Amino acid sequence: IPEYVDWRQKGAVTPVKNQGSCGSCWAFSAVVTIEGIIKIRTGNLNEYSEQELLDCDRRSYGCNGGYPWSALQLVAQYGIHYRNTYPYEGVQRYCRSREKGPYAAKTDGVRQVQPYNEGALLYSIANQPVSVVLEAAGKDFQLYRGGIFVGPCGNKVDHAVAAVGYGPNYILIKNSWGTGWGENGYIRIKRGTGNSYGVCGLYTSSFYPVKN
Ligand SMILES: *[C@@H](C(=O)O)[C@H](O)C(=O)N[C@@H](CC(C)C)C(=O)NCCC(C)C
Repeated sequence: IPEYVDWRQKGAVTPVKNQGSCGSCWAFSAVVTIEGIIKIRTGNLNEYSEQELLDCDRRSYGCNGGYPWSALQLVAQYGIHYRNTYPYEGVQRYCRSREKGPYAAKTDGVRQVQPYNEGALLYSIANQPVSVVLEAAGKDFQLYRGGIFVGPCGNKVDHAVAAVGYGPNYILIKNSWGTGWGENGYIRIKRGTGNSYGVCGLYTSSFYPVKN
């Protein structure tokens, strides 16, 4: 795999979003990976619906958190609408998939990256954007304004984000706290520090859609 991977350069990443005060990061994270894999496999870059996963993923808890795995599993089971057809409201509402017409995209499953393994994460990212979790509760992370982020931060993962690239000393993360945070909405987190958890537990739980 290359030394640098940036899915934004390859046209596989939609504008950065802001999840607002709703703990829908899991769905935002899941949606980045879906948009990515559809671009890679179809050539088309579309925005897909976070709101639809928020409303319809019944393993998750809407605005009270949830699981990027289960959201990815839903899109492999049912599919996902375009964001335009099922726009984000920042509140969980009743599930409207059926009422919005045929799904706009569908994947063929969900694979987990072997956890606590930097290489395996990097091999996934080299193939497509990946959903990852990390510890975001620290002020250093909340107050991040640029540069390769090295912490301080523990490994108590509580936030779902999407890894859309990497380089020799970092993994490139797309956050869902709007453009006004980090590096135009992104963070570069240090890698290759020998911590099996990864900086901010970045190697805790990583998933990605499968599309044939
Ligand atoms: C994340 C956010 O920053 O909006 C949101 O709070 C969330 O879904 N967090 C989850 C992280 C795991 C996927 C690692 C989470 O805590 N999920 C568990 C669901 C309940 C909160 C128990």
